[PDB]
Amino acid sequence: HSQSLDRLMNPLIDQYLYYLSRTNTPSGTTTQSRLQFSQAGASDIRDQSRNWLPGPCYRQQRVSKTSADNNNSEYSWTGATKYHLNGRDSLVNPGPAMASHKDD
Amino acid sequence: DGVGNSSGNWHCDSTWMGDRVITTSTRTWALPTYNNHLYKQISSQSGASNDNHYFGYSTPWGYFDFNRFHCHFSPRDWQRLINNNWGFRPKRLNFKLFNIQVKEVTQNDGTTTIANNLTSTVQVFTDSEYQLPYVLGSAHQGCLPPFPADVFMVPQYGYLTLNNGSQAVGRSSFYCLEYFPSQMLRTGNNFTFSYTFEDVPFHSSYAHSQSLDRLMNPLIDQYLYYLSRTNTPSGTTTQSRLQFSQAGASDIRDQSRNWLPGPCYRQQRVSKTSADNNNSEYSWTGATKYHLNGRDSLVNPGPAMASHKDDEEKFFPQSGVLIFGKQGSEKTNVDIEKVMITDEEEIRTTNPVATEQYGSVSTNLQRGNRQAATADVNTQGVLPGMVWQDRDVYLQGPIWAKIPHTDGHFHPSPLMGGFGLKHPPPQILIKNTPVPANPSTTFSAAKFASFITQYSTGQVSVEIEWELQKENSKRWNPEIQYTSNYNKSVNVDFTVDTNGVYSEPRPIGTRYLTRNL
Amino acid sequence: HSQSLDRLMNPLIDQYLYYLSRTNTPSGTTTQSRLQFSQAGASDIRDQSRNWLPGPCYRQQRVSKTSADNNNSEYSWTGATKYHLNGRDSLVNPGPAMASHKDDEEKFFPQSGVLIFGKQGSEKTNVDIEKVMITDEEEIRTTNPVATEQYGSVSTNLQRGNRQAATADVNTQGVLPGMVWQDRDVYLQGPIWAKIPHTDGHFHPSP
Amino acid sequence: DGVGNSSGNWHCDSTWMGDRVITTSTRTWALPTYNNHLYKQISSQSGASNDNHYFGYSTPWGYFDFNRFHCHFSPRDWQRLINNNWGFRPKRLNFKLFNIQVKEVTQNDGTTTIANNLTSTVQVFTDSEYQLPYVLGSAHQGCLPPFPADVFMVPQYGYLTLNNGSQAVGRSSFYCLEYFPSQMLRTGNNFTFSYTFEDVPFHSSYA
Amino acid sequence: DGVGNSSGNWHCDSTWMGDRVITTSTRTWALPTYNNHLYKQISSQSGASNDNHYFGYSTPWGYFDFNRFHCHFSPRDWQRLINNNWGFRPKRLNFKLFNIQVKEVTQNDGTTTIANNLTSTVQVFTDSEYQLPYVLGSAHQGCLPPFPADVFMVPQYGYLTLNNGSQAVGRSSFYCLEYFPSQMLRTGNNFTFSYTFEDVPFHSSYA
Repeated sequence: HSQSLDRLMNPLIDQYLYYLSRTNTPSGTTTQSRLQFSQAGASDIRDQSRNWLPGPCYRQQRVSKTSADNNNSEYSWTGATKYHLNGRDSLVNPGPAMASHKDD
Repeated sequence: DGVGNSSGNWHCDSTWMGDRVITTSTRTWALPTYNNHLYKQISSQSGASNDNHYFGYSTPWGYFDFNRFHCHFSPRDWQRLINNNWGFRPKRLNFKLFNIQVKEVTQNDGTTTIANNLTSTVQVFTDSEYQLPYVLGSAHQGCLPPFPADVFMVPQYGYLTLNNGSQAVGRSSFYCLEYFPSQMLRTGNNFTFSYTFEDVPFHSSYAHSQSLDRLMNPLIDQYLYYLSRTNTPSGTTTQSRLQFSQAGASDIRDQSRNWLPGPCYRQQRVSKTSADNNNSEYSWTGATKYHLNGRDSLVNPGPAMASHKDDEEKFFPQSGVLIFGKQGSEKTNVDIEKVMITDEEEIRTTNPVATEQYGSVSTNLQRGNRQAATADVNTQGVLPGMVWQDRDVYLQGPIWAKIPHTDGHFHPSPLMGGFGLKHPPPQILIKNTPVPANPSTTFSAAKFASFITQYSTGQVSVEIEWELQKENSKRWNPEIQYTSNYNKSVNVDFTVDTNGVYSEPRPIGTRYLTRNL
Repeated sequence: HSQSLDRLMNPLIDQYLYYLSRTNTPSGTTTQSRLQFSQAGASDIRDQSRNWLPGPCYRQQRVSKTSADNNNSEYSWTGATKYHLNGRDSLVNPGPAMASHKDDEEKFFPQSGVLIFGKQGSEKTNVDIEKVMITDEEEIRTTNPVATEQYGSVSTNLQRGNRQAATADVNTQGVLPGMVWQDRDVYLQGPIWAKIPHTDGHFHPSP
Repeated sequence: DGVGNSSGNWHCDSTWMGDRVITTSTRTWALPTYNNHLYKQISSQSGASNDNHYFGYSTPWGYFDFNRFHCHFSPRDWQRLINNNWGFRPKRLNFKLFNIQVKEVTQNDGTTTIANNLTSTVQVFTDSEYQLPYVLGSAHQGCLPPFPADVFMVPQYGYLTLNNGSQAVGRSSFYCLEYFPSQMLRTGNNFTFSYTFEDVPFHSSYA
Repeated sequence: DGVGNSSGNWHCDSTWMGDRVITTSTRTWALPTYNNHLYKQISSQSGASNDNHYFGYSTPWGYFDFNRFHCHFSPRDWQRLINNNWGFRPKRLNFKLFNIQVKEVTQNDGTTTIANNLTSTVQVFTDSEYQLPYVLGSAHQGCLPPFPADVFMVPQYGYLTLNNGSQAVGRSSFYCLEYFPSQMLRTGNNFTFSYTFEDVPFHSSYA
């Protein structure tokens, strides 16, 4: 995909929907709670209204290819992601389709 | 197709003829020159959050959008829709552009002069094969106005692409829009296309008169047992004896049931009364958010959950509700009086409340010395046996959204409400053809940077046919319906004021009739 | 099912895929971290690559038929698995179709994850376990989780050279792609049908 | 239907052919922009009598009215009508709009300049199903002139609604007139409709 | 063929349908007056190298050239061409000129004013019998731009002839281009011709 799920809109146009942008306001020096609302554009891009949300997960432990970043312990079964079926534990391998890492 | 000959008429009507309603609109538009005829790489600034980095392109092209229900329905036509129908969906649309006038505008040192330019064209195409990025269905400004006498400005088309911060990726696609076949229109020429909506379900425009837990006969017991007691007072030692009971109307909370409520994803709870809210900055730290490629995006509005429970109407969630602005509301940091917070209280029957847990599950295995401990479920996926309602649609909310072309999707209803369409109504892109100024009398291989300043105007018609779903209730008592109040006021609702400014006072949802589960 | 979901392969042939089998190696006496990979056969059978994973769960408290193993407290509502709808709590009964117990452990029904039928001439309130007929979902141990145990475990942090890998067990698990499961058994004195509620959305409308 | 082509001729005549008379008129009109294209809530001022309180709306729309007898009869044609007939009534009418010229007017700091705008339209519809408030028949100014050489100004359309003083009632109806189908007319285009009067009695034109 | 009527549409596309690809481009051009409508003898200056002496003529005529591969192929269409084909060659072309606007420009002492001139023509011919000197195929600037949104300027036509230094030879041919039949085009008129490429070999697009 040449587009990510969160970046699926026109950056140039705002939305007509509001989101709760602030919770408190500095009324002098007491900082009372006043709910404030904003429309989201390209500047506040992380908090727009969206129609969809990402697929399911089932968290895995993270292992490095560089051997110095890995933890010096036996975690290949104790730190393993596993399911429990009729009283025995089976390694989830490879499991549901998730991304192996993020950017950079 | 001449200069002094009209190329189309004003069609702005709504006809109800049974199981169908056709809604026709007509608006006047104005299209300026965007980017001074240039394509420009746009991105976020270098000093910005990682969540807010973007990369994309702005085009000289404008686009027509009519993805709001007030673009096609008047408030009286919306009231006919919602008090008489258990459901509705779109069937087909018809689009027209006509009476196009390209005005040339000359700034000569004191006074703007505007003249006609009869031999100038306007390029129009539709992206009917879905090979441009689809920016519609993202709740943007610049649609057709709610009121037919208003003239609107055509918004500039732009798309985002892949980014690594504010930079580009090798998989980032650039799209030239003059690489499509477009129809060139002078005055006298017109544009028209038709579109057939795919088989979409009816939008459920009813509430439920029964909740999911109250779906049985109160008068008859069940033949099934449940574990009702764990210990018995055998003298004074209170030994453990498992005891079982049949559940009736007295023990109504613990009956055997076939179904269970739809999925949740908990939101923080915010009060409309400002004194009940917490005095801290929690609008991003206390926010419900998802994590995608290392950046956090606000879940807004998310999966369709109830905004509050009974007798507790002053609590919307935080970002689990469409928040519409009132007329004349500025874009940043407005108080709650300037906005119209919607409500999902009709789906309390099948959906969980957005600010509460799903339920509780056990976390250990109890023994003679270990006790039973339960943890509450704040995020609940999809189980077999779940039934739920989608988000309500509003008169100023979106109509459709494009389903993203992916390998997998579960229940492709748009989370902002509306009709999920694999093939939505196509993008209608529009652009003034560049008319250059006088070139130099010697040849220059450089491209033209000097153009005659001009804009276009004209009329636009959208005619959507909607399929209705009539109600067949055998309900005795009268139903809740959307009504106007008869109490006098300085201004009639959904009406211009003394300055000619049209305003919509409240969001009108579509769920007023009832239906049994 | 005569096969369980984890035992769905040829024991005689290895897989061509690797899995992370070891994390550290004894390089002398310092025990440095070196990631090591193996192919899984019948000897390391718990950690093969699999195409599917078990159906959804929603954990129940575990109750014994033998009255001496149960906890001496009132947990029939406080330790109960329940959902919360319009501000009131309703008992999840029997809920999604899960196995009532695992192997060699038949004296444990869950708590309210099982249809409990009454014997003939049983009064309606507060009867002992001899007056009722507790059913059993032991045939769906092949694809469904046990109702009284966790689904599995997922990581909760990102381990580093000084942070270790910690896992939290999954007690409530929704629906993932790749799930397969069986529905609840029907009984001679159980219901035949139910009406699906007229709503906008429903997933897998089995009662 | 072109720029330099007339879309209608001057018909201003009266023909007496027995038990019928057909009266044809033609006038030149001028339509300005009303309310600067706005709908405006109008009402009485707060300091006013209770008899004089009103509530309504002004529209950008103009309206044509010909509800005066001098619009159709000359004084010599009226004299033929009244000295020879015991009664008269209308039977049918025919309406036309034609030779429409949209003039653009520019105020540049010293002098009004007026130019043609050839590609500009004018929206015309008839409310033939009587679902707008009917403001004709209230003896208002702005009809066709008695004399055919006079140029008249098209009056602004406005209606009153229910009021409680100068305020509004919940039953007050607002009418958008761009919510009707209208015919858009450039230069070259024309408008026409016909109408048949219902069976009305003869007006008793005798003593 | 009128003033307010388009004489052609924007075709800028590429269709791949087997052993053929059709590449269509559309550009906007601007043609000024060249030499102030004059034919001029041009030559090298008298102080110049012998290698650099030339003799020829400049014309008032502009010329259209599309003898660059980016005039017809986008970079994505060029990438489809080169990673999938051992060879390619042209078969036929189709040329169009349309939507022609002759703007009159008046310098009055402070400000350039530009107006339409509706009754003014533009002379277009093709030299399809190869009896003018062929200046294309010499890698000159002024072709169609690589990018479809760019507006280009039509280059001035000129040819060289025989010289003896900066002077002329008796065999030097002068060519008047108003001695050809040309098509005169106002606004509303358009120009079109077709051409069939001769049997040329495939360009070897392999290593």
